[PDB]
Amino acid sequence: MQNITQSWFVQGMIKATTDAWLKGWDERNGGNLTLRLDDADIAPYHDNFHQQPRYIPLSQPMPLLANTPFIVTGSGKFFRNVQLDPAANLGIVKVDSDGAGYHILWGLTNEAVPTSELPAHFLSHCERIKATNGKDRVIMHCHATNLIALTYVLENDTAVFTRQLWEGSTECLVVFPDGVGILPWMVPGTDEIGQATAQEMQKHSLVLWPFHGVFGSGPTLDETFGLIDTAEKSAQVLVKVYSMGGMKQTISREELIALGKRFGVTPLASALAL
Amino acid sequence: MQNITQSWFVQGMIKATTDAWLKGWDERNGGNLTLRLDDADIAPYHDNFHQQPRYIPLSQPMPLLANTPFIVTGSGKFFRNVQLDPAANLGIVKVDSDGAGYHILWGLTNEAVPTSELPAHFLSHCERIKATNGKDRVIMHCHATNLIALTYVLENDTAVFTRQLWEGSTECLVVFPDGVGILPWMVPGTDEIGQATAQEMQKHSLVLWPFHGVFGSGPTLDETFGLIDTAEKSAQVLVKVYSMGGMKQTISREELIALGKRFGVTPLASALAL
Amino acid sequence: MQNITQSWFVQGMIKATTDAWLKGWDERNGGNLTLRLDDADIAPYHDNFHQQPRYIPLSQPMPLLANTPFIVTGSGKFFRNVQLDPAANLGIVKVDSDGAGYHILWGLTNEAVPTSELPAHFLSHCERIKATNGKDRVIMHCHATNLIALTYVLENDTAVFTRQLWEGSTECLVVFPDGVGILPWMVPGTDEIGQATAQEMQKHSLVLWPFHGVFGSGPTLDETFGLIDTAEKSAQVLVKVYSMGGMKQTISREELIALGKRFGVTPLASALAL
Amino acid sequence: MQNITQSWFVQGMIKATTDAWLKGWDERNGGNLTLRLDDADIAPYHDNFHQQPRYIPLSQPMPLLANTPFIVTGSGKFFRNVQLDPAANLGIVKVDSDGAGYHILWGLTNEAVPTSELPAHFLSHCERIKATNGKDRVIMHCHATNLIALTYVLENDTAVFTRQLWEGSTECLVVFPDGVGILPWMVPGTDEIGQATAQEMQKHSLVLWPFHGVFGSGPTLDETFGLIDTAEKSAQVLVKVYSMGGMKQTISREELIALGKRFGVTPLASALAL
Amino acid sequence: MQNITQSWFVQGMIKATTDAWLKGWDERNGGNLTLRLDDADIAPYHDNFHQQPRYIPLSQPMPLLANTPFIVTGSGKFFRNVQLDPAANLGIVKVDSDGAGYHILWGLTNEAVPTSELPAHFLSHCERIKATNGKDRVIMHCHATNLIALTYVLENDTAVFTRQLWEGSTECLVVFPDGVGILPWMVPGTDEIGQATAQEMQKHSLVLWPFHGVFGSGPTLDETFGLIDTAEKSAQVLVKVYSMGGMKQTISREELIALGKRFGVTPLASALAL
Amino acid sequence: MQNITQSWFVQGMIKATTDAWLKGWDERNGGNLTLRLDDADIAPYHDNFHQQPRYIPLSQPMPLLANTPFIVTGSGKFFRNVQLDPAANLGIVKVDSDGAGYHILWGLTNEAVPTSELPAHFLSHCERIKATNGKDRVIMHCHATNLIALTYVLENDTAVFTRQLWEGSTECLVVFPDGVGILPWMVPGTDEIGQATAQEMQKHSLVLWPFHGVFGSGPTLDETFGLIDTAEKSAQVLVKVYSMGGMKQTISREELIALGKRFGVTPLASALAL
Amino acid sequence: MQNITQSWFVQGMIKATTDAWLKGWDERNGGNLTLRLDDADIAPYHDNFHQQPRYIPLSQPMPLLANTPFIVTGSGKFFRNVQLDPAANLGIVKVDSDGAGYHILWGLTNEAVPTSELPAHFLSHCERIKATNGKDRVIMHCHATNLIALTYVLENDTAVFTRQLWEGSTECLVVFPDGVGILPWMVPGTDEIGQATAQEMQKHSLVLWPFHGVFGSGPTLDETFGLIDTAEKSAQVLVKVYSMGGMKQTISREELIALGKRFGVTPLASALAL
Ligand SMILES: [Zn+2]
Ligand SMILES: [Zn+2]
Ligand SMILES: [Zn+2]
Ligand SMILES: [Zn+2]
Ligand SMILES: [Zn+2]
Ligand SMILES: [Zn+2]
Ligand SMILES: [Zn+2]
Repeated sequence: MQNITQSWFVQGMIKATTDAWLKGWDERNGGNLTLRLDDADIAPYHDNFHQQPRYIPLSQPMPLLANTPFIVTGSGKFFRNVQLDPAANLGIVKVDSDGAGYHILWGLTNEAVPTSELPAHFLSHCERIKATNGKDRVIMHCHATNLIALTYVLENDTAVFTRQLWEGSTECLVVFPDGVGILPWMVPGTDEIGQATAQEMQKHSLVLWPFHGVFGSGPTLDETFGLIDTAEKSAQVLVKVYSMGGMKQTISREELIALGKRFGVTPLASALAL
Repeated sequence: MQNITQSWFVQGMIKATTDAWLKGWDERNGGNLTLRLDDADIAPYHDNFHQQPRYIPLSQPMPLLANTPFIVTGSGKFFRNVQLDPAANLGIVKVDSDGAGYHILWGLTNEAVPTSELPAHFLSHCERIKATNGKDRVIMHCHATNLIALTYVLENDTAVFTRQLWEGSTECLVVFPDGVGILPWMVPGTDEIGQATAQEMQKHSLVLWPFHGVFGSGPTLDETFGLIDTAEKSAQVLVKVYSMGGMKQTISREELIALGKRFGVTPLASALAL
Repeated sequence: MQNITQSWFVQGMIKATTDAWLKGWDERNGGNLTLRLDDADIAPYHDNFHQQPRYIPLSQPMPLLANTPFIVTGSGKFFRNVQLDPAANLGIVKVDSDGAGYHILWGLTNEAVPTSELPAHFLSHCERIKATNGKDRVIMHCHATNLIALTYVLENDTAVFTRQLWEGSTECLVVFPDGVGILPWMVPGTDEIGQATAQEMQKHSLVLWPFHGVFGSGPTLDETFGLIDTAEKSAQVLVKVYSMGGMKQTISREELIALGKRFGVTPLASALAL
Repeated sequence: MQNITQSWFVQGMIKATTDAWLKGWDERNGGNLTLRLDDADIAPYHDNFHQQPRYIPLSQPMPLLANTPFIVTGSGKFFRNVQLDPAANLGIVKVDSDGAGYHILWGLTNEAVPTSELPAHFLSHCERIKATNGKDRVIMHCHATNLIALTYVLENDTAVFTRQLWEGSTECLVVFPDGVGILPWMVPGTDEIGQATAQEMQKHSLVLWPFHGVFGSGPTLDETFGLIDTAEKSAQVLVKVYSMGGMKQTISREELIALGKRFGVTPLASALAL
Repeated sequence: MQNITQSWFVQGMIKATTDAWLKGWDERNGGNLTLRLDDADIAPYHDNFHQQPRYIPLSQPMPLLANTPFIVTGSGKFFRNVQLDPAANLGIVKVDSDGAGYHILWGLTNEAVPTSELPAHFLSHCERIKATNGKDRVIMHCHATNLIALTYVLENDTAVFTRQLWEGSTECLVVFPDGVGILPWMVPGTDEIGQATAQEMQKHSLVLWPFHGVFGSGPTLDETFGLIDTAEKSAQVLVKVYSMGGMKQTISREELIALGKRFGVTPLASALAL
Repeated sequence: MQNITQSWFVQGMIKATTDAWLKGWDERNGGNLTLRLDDADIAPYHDNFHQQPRYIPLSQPMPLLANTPFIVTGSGKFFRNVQLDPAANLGIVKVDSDGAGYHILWGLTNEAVPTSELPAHFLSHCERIKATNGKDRVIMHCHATNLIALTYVLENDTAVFTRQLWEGSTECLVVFPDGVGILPWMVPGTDEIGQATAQEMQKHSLVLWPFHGVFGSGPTLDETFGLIDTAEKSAQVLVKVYSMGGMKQTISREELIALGKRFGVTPLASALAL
Repeated sequence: MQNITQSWFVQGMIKATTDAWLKGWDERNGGNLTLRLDDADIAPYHDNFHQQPRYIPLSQPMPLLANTPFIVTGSGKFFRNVQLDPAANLGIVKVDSDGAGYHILWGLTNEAVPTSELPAHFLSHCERIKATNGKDRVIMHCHATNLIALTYVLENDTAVFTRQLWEGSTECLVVFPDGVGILPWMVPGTDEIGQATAQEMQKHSLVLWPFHGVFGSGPTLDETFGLIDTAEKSAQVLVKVYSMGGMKQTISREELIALGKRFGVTPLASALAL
């Protein structure tokens, strides 16, 4: 049989983490990625299942995710190395029948464990499932450079940050009409930041962690990567503009509204009101 | 027979979209590319023609383009993926005998359609054919980073933008002596922005869409990519200069005139007058 | 999504047909391969399913195969080209709910059809399913050189051919204890040769077609390829031995029996009696 | 850290099994290879050591091999697949402190076990260590085609087989002056054939198994592969000669003696006496 | 035998220098890298040892490093070329029994010598061994762009530089809790700058050379590269922020303290006091 | 025979032009490169010499270059494409016996001609030969981004530009102690700019063309590329520092002097006096 | 500089030895190849010359070869490994000014020495130079399978062997009109067999060593390989024909004569007379 490393989901994880590494968004072990799978995706690959799946309890019960398999990045692992040794840096985990924990079916060799931002990932998957009737399947986190830089210079407010990002590239309204939610800075890797993130995920597909990075949700690896890339392109434009002295003209409220109408999208009200 | 994916035109499309992706000009589905072909180019490749070519009406009749085949990028498709799966992201279309619509001869698999900027593309091909006696064959659109940034900070005026870009790199006058036309911001993906672009294309080979990106036209994929790259290199230089406090010296009107004379080119008058 | 061409089953078909081409067993369009799949194998790959699956009736109803998907080689297609263009040379077909025909879900581009030995394949799958309680999943046919040559020189009889092949390599008894069935020469590509082959498949995993080639059955692509390779290695040895004047010593009946006992296998009685 | 698959010994195992596969010596799971290592060779690679090394008792105690690590091919595994998935087909085992068994430190995934010819391998390593003062480190077994064919046609006697192989290529006396030992046919995969092989290994570096294949020993993977290749090239020549009616002239006893003298080698007496 | 160029340590040196080249941190011969090895790492590779190891005296005796082998970059060699010709750009050196000098066992072909920053490297290895009980094995130096830029604009003081870098990316405190030491500018390539660097290395794992670059220490190539990458990512953020007019909000003292507590790290006191 | 495209000089031209393309220094046809060869370099490659070498007169006689072969980039050719089709983008030219013109021995297919900056190249080769006693062999021109940006913001004066570049990276004094000469802006592609450049080349190895790019000279492709890369790295640092408000501390005159003394280099006096 | 391993002559040696390995002509260390070079071929590559060239005396003085460089295969080295590690298996040697010995300028690492058939090689180069006015530059030896087999079955006589090889493929007369000389069997690796071979080389370009192999001479690596390949193809045909009972029809004397006339070649008289 073909090895699981050649599967669509390991190859896709390799693509997204390598692309994110080339972008300069994932120095060291910065970032983490988790993709929800089906039983069908992994069925062909039993030859690669560890004989004695390691069992690890979840920070807190998550019954909506019972029996759900996922492919995740490991704690302390480098995006840069996922293409070099997938099994060492990725893992396939399956949540048990009552949502209390998960088994490591494959990967995470040498006693590696899932990303320390697992709470944030699983709590958000769980909310994005409710918000999109199961259409979303990916949670991606990275240290998007210009988005981080802007958190030191713009008001850390959902409405003002959303409007600025919308202005920084025409497509932004269309790509993220629900805008981007901003949390206050929090200690990372906890249930609290996980919870706050999951909470923001009910209303937005993008969430910013000041002085830290971004979190995105989407139906596929490409759209989630694309979603973050759009927001970061916009941020990149803004960083150049602010470095040139600021906007002397920009996309206006009237134009944002025309844009939402032509693309059949309803823009986040707080950000449009500005 | 060799598969149409190995053809000169699919390979060329792969090169230009991949190069544009590496430049950071085409996040997500940003940008779109269309290349006019001949019957001879696709003659060898009938084995790859779909049995039942899907027929799609053109936004508006375009008789000057009757019976003309093109290779195009798909709507919502990522430049980053063209190299991975050409058929899923590109398509060969042929305009019918009376310019009313086109048939999808190849690609655009899974019910994909041509770029939503098709109007802008076809309308501009149509004008560039008239302006150049058929020499131009490509229309490329991308989210050129520095060019976008400059639309928030320079006067969105054809003459002032052209002069600034000419000053930002000696070769610019030579590469785009007709300068670059700027439109007002418009809702993208419409016949209106298409028309306005095509209109600008009668006088310029480069057209800017504020807060959005650029459009270029040329005889080949390489020259069109080159044309945009030149303009964006200039913009990149300008962004660094404005970030350093502004031009303390620059290419002068006298110099731009000497330059036009040595290269047998007649510089756009409004821009030279400044 | 990853393209179906990167799937385990297309990659496996590529491996087996390329390996068989390198062996010199598949000149021109010689040979054909068919692999039974599950719904799970193809579930991830709907993006690659033709919109209007072509429907083709089965030579004769086969209700035991209802709703079963398979990946097959095309009629007139070259094993050598499967690695170059999988979609042109392979196809994924699914038998309809009542076994009357099948839909072409993917591949077989340019109006190609499944192998003209489809009857032989499907009738044999059907018998091997009954004989092995669904463990067998592959039917492979190739023009194994030395096996063909021996059909002009040895008695075309199941018992004598089985015993000779068993003698030509120690492992043979262990690999094919049920021996190899020989048909009389028949016109290929018919229901009759299909039927005769399927009939032989109830008692053997290997069937020879004099002056033509071999047919093998097994749980996986590798074991079926390996099964044929073993039989052909043996044949290769025999062709050298007969070219040297014949066996001056060989594996005896007593030794074949000891061999069957150590490997817990019960050798075909007719061949052991010789 | 670099993955153990990139190590010198896994790469070497890949090379030798792949080369042997291309030679047509290893159909299916035919052949098996074992290479003795040092602690230093595997020291860098602890990250790849299974957490809970599976323990498997040796057929019989082998104290001379205590604490010795080896890389081996797996039982039922194909030489053809070693390059595709090293861990699935190879394994690193270490003999325990009192030679009673071994631990599987790496590989042999999916519950695979070492080759079923392990007895023959370990017993022979053990004798070749005594015969060469530890210089030999490899034991290779393969289904060398012409060598097999010749066992059906030449007298299965050490002296006559050795002399014929020495005559079949000038270098043979030089490469294997101790000649090649022939056993009677035996049931494979037992302690008995293991013992008999190991016994022959005290006097020869090559041992033939009639109707089966060859076993070779040497200091390195290359020399052992080379040793077998030499013997098989000779056999190939002999097969062509016997197919042409037999030797009409050949290397004479006098010549073989001159040859042994020029290369400072003392030819096996029984074979030279013929 | 496999060539030493395919070893774990040459491959790792290739990866780190190539990655640093792609980052734009090592123009020309900028940067130098040295990795401490064991006897076991190089034992397998004697076939590649020069016959007459060149002997070169150390700037000053270093008995703590006696008999220790290392792989180092050469003086005037380009990181960009390490992947193209490892032996021309790298070397394996072994310090003699009394720390007075070293032998060049491999590489540094065409009379090349170790990096001219060898003092700084060896003195620092020597101090990092004491400070970490031998856990550190790498010293890496590169011209990290943003880190260099910041030395012209921030107070060249350990405490203020450390606090600014900690603020520029949440993970920084966790990755380098001991902070980064800054030296006064010094003439490079001397014992004095080496000494000063080694001295800073007793308290920090990162050391900055104003108007020059950075030096890092760690247990492996990946962590040391990761360590520098983290510091440089933070600097990159700061350069964008200072280019936008400065921090309007940032990570506060209280937050840095909460962060150190959740990750069980004790932050450098001088930098936390600011 | 091996094709000239695999020669050291074509491969080296491919490397330098590809590297410069990845740096973003050579949009479109920006830049040009010329490398002096010997008769020995091209002797093995006569099979690839055009039968009827095209003859082209030199702008002005250059007897010091008589009978000297060179490999050059073509006029209007893209650095990006050199790796894709060397013969279409490069050419081997040999100056005739009296320096009046040259023959195109290889490449420049489809009627291409050497770079339109040929005057500047040949005139500079000619001066660098005199200034270095034939050690220099390369002249490289590129649109180095930050170096261009700085020409709009710093005083276009040899002394002040040299001192600023020296301050922007410690190594700069050591790499280019003769500093960088700046010309006034001139119409490119003429004998006049060629002459002025050649003139500046008597005293410097780096020459800047305001609002245009840089020209470098060196003994090999790697050192010339490295020389420009150093200068451009320094400019990149300066652009970040000026974007942050300017130098608050920098390398002082005293330190530059200590630096020149330790490296046995005599710094350009006008720049040190500032 | 590009490493000598990428040179035309190392690449050509890799090609020929790899091709010969794939042909099955060079088991173990069977065969050896030597190619005459010029000073110009190696001039670019001094960076790769060993500092202390090993000096080795020639078996006997050869003043006609004074100051001549050659690339040779090493003693005991495998053709299979030349592609994997050229320096370990090949060497560049230069004969000293008075033909007494040679220096090893490059390769033959780990104390390897030139092929033990060096006498045969150099003596033959020396004669082929005289016989062809320096046009021949290569001497190749290999264990061509069918040519070896035929030496046990055909009369070992120049005339009869030549005529049989001429009959076995129409082109043979044209490719080797001077026929192939056969020596009596001799102990290999001596001056005597070298001398005898060199002697045969005055009249033929192909020489056979019974029960051993062939030696060929030619102007280039490709023609020498081609020359042997032709002879071996013919032998391969003969071995099949003799295995089928012998020639029932063949190329007649009259036809050989017509053939020599149409190709302006004068066939060896002894072989035509048969
Ligand atoms: Zn993070
Ligand atoms: Zn757009
Ligand atoms: Zn058939
Ligand atoms: Zn066996
Ligand atoms: Zn440095
Ligand atoms: Zn230029
Ligand atoms: Zn030989």
